[PDB]
Amino acid sequence: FPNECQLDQLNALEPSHVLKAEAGRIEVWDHHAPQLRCSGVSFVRYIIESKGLYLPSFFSTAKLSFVAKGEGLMGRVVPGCAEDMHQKVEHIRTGDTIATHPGVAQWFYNDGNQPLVIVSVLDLASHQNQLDRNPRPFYLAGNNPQGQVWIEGREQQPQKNILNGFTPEVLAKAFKIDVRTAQQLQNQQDNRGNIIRVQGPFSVIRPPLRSETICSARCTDNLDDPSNADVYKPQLGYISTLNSYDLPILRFLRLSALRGSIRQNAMVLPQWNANANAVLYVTDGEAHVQVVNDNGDRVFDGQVSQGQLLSIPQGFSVVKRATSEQFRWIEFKTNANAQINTLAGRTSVLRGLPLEVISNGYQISLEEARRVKFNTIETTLTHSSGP
Amino acid sequence: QQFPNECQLDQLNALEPSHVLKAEAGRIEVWDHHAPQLRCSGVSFVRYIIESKGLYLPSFFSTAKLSFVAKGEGLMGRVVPGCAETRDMHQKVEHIRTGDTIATHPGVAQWFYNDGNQPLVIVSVLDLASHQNQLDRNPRPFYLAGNNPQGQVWIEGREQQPQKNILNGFTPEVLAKAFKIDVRTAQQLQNQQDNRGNIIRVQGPFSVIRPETICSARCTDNLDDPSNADVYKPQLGYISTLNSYDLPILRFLRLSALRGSIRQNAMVLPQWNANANAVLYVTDGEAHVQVVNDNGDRVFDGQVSQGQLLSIPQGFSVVKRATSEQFRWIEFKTNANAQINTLAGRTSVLRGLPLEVISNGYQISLEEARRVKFNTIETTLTHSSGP
Amino acid sequence: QQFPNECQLDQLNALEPSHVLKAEAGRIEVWDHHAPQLRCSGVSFVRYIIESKGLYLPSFFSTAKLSFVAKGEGLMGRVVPGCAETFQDSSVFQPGGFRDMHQKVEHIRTGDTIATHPGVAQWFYNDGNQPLVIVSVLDLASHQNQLDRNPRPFYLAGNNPQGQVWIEGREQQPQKNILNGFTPEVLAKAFKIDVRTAQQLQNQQDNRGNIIRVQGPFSVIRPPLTICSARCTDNLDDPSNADVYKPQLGYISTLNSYDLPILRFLRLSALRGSIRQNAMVLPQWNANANAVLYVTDGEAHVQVVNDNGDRVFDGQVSQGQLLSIPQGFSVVKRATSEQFRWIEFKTNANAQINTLAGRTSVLRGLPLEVISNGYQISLEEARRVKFNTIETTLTHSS
Repeated sequence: FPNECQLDQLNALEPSHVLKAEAGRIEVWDHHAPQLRCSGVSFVRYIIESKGLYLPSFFSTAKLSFVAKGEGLMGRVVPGCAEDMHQKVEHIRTGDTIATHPGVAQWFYNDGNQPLVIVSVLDLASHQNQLDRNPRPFYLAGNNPQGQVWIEGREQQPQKNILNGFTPEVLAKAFKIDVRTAQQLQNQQDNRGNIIRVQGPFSVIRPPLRSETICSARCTDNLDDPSNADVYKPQLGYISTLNSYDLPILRFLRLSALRGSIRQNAMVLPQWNANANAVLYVTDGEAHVQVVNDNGDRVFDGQVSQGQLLSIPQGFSVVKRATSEQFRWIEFKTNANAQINTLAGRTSVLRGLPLEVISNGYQISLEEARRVKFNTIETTLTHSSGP
Repeated sequence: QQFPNECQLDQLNALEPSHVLKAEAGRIEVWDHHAPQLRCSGVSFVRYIIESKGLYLPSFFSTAKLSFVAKGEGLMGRVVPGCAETRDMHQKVEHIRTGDTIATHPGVAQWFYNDGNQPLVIVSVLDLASHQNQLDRNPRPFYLAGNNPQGQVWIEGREQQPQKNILNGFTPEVLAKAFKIDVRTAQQLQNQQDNRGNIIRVQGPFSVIRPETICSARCTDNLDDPSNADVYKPQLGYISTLNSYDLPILRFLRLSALRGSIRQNAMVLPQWNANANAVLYVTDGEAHVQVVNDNGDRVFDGQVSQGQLLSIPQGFSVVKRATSEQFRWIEFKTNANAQINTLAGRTSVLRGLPLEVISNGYQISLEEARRVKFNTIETTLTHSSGP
Repeated sequence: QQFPNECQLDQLNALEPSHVLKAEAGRIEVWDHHAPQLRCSGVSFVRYIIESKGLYLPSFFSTAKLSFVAKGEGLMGRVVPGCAETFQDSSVFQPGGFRDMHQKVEHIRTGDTIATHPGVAQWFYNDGNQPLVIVSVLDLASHQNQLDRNPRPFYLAGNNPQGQVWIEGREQQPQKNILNGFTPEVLAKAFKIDVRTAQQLQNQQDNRGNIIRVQGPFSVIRPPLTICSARCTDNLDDPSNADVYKPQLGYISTLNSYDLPILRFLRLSALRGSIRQNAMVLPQWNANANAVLYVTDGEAHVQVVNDNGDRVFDGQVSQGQLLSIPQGFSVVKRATSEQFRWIEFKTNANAQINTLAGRTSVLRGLPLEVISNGYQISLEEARRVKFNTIETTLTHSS
């Protein structure tokens, strides 16, 4: 700072701190990484084991979640909505994107054996974050004996739940419970973490085997659904987006999402986000990508493989070529309506330039300019063979 | 302790003003916005004391302003950019009385006059961190007439210079050429070494009342009416609120307010704002309050009394409890429609939790889980006592 | 001073460029945004000075851009993400013959005011006789800049061997176009062209800079016969579209968002004015915007007063100089040369000016007894201060 975005290297990142819990593990990326600090965001991935519950929490930041693996239940709770009688539970499965306003509590539960992987971007720079430039979870139940290790200056003390901060008597008089039941909720010394294992069953919602001024608004949608893809060249792959126009609640989150499933040796044409920072998380497979900054320098050139995260701040241009049989990723963008501009193909900035600018710009023939401008016939996905 | 970890607060205190500007007919008492706790919120706070017949001379600010008449009565006038000009004719001049909450856009001149016999106390927040403030993380009052000898003692770079009105700024000649007046008269507009300050005694007659696209819609509203409040249990007290729905102009100011009046032992159930930083000011009486971290630490716990400010960042939880005969406060929130979330009661976040989440979460019985979820039937206010 | 007291300013100065990028056929003169005075306003400023036959090559920015053409005439090309191809180009001698499809190439003349979304690429050409001078504000503070407190050109073609000299720790590394950053091979696979040709695209070592001499037939328009097709250009030298037009004194014209709806997204606003010697623009401030003032013609004497009541500028300001005026600072300006002409760029889609003197004065809206008890003057003297000036914004003096 105040040059946070003068980036000379990008590296494909993995988590920095790992909260080990009883039934899975929260894994958090270091938002102090220059590249994340440039993005404005942190990243975290829940890994949830069988019979595991991610206990209710809420954040100071808009959140956008993508369930990368397995399936389960997610539970939302807001102010004023119509709340055994609880607010609505939901079946979540792989490909589902999930939007949360700041201050909204959410829990997740895994029923199966396949681990439930949920992957999330916390938007730190948004005005909606009226605190701080760290990810700040507020736990309603779990105790976190490791403490806030993702936030420096913590000095190695535990992070108890919200209820622990109150005296047990004021709790008692508030909930109308016994002072000893009050203390129970404080989960003092509780070793489990925030992903706890459920004893007995979880008759939360019955899966029927039968089959703003928007509190009714829907906050889930599936991205793996090619019916709704922005592009579908079945031989190459599909890319799918999530706009304000698909979930109105996003206009306010200022957040967006893209899903991509491509096949070995398919190339995503070189592009840049006109109005958003990206953060790209690989779901399945590996691709070879190059990234170019404002100085025309190559800030990244390498494989990006599953579980990894690459930051693509506004204006940086990327080019991706699948290496593995198939490659499936998800990009999170800091704009409720992210715009892409391609540098190649039939909708490229170059394509919209007059030939004569192209020849004089590159000091090349008029015919060569004609080639570079018209040859690549595809819009966003093309073939390619090599390394 | 400071940016960009501005909000890793580990203690709060009841805050009093740190600087008193002394004027002829009253004072202007201003809180320290360098205080970690107030910097975290992005607001400053200032209190006027206008003695009888005193006039707060016209200032405008760089920042949204949300004022509250804590006690007294008097007149007050705005001067919006060239509106309805209704032998003297001048813009609207309204009366104001305790309870009144006044909105001011950046750039709008405001003045106050105590036409009554008891002291006029206006108490008001400045939204520093808002994007409407295109200056500085600083209260920056621009004075139309008031000369102030103590100078900007609330900004760090001052160096003890005196702070003169705007007119003082131009050469008296140009001031003459512009208002089309005698240079003599011009110089007199500059109030050099007028020591009165900004709150002056008026002389003789004060017979004023005589003759985005909103020079019309309302900018004032009274919160001391228990019949237009949100919850009014006469047993306990009332809490009334000023939303953008109430005063549609707040949509722009990004500021809401909340007014509380509760009697002894009345308790305001543990709550947090999902989407607003708050500044609580005690107008009458004394309450005992607790506040909780995202670490689940008690960062406050103690008495907060008349004339004090307690800063409550977004996501911190707060239980209030009247200690005096009657306790009356005013909450200022950085959101044109703040959203409270309750940790206990019929609106609680725990209400909208499936019981098996509550039970497993805190490791308590199902009997215990059904109480913790249901016993408290009240929404916001409640008696300080349990089973 | 410095953040978060970036606006404790005690002295402002008429400013000029602080670095120059000299190109084959023109130069980019860029202002210093690290100047305390410019840092407060949260913007940078730049002037393209384009020679004849001179092409300024396609660049896109990470922030909003509001351009003004101060001197000259020429062509401009915008290119948005995924739009149809408007214009068409005759092919001179046709074999295999094809013409050219491409975005709309507009003509620009002095007074045109252009708007650019972050991510939009633009190039300028001087078909004209004299030098073409475009002047531009870049909105650094705006939420739309996802990057940094610096202006960041992204160059599609031009090489800049001087590098990013306007940013701090660049250490004299050259600045290549975007294409240079990809291996020639991937570029070839992407453009389905020969790897030897992909090398050429990277303009490695090209020392022309970003404004080049166009050799030959720049025949770019042959015969002319939710908002993707909104209006983004407009001419402020057109007095039929002015807020105030006193033809003895001069005019002030304005680009609110009520004129260019796309501005409500850019969070930017403009104000062009022409006044004649000794005309005065009554003391005003901006209620909700930071201003940046550029003189395009002549001289005027201005005073700027801050919130401490001090005079932070009091002097001459002439052609090519820029004066920063933060929200709340109050400004008076008297024309001094035969006629004074200037362009203000405000940091609000719709800017509210508040006058201290005249028919809309802030004082005009005060009760007499506040004016009289305030400055301690005569009730008669108050009647005067409040009413004597009947003009709103413009007036004559000496």
